[PDB]
Amino acid sequence: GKLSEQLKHCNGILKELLSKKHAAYAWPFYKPVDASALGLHDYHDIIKHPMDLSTVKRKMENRDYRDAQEFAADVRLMFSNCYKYNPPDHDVVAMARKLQDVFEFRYAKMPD
Ligand SMILES: CCNC(=O)c1cc(-c2cn(C)nn2)nc([C@@H](C)c2ccccc2)c1
Repeated sequence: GKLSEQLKHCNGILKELLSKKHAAYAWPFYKPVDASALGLHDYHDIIKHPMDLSTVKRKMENRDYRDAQEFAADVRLMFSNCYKYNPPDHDVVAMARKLQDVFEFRYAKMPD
């Protein structure tokens, strides 16, 4: 039941990250980065493993994640992609930092 319990905590975090409470800074992470639409023609040369909250949601719904660690690896991959691609002074990086702070502090309260 630990794995079930821990994955329910993960699902709770995911719902929070997608909630109106965090929408002001979470919105760039809702859907896959559309590189063409944003004119980011080097995005897929720099980012080899794209990740976003809609993909995390699909994987949770599909029971793709077997444990909390696998879930956290995708959420952190999403933030890492943002920190790798973008100049550190871009607004999206500040938004990533703020959403990661929400993630890390609640992920840390994982039930044992
Ligand atoms: C190298 C310069 N970067 C961009 O032009 C850029 C990158 C991203 C982005 C999204 N993710 C998940 N990673 N990167 N998003 C925007 C847009 C949507 C935007 C504009 C204003 C504030 C917040 C985001 C612009």
